[PDB]
Amino acid sequence: MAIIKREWLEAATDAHKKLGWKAKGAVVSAHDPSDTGPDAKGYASRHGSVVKRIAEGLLMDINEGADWATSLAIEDGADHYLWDGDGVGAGLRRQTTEAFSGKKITATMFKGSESPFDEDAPYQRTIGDVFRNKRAQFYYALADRLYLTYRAVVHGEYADPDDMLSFDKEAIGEKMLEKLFAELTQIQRKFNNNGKLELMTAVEMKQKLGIPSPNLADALMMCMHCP
Ligand SMILES: [Ca+2]
Repeated sequence: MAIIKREWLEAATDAHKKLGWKAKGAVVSAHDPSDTGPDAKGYASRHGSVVKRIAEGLLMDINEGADWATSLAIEDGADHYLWDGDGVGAGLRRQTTEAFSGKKITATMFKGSESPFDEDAPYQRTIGDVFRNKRAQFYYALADRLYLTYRAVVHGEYADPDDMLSFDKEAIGEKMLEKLFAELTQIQRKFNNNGKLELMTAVEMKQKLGIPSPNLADALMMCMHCP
């Protein structure tokens, strides 16, 4: 039921160096504020198709976490910032916009439970027929990028860099990259009574499988959406 193969993540590591292309596009950052539990907060940032930062936020309350992540977004030169607003982050817009005062950085609340972005467009049968919600939509955007990258790196099959995803291992750091990978391979499909793609929530993953909230993975997933 897992949607991402570890082998794709290994292939995607420094894929831009292996295949000889460079980061191009906007810088997109996202923050997962976790919940009211012990689990670490998450932050991810990419420049176009190259991921450059994966960070954990420890021993922070909700507001400290938002200060931490918005400051990272500024440090990373983000053009766009998103954060998970489905839970405890629902009230963070004011603080987030304050943090970005006087800077050209957009702030977008991401709610994974919403119907998919652009749900009436054809799937490439509509996007809304295929994905239950934005959480599924953008995790599969991530999975699709990773698979194309795997096929390019390992099977020599051409793909547009814009449709791939590379992890800049030197920029990210081995330890955090490994933490991210360990979470990504745990993201799982759940049964859906309308035949749509749907993923387990963190709460469900905790209950069935006893694994902590994958907040690095979720942060990376959210930065797949560029406002
Ligand atoms: Ca989340």
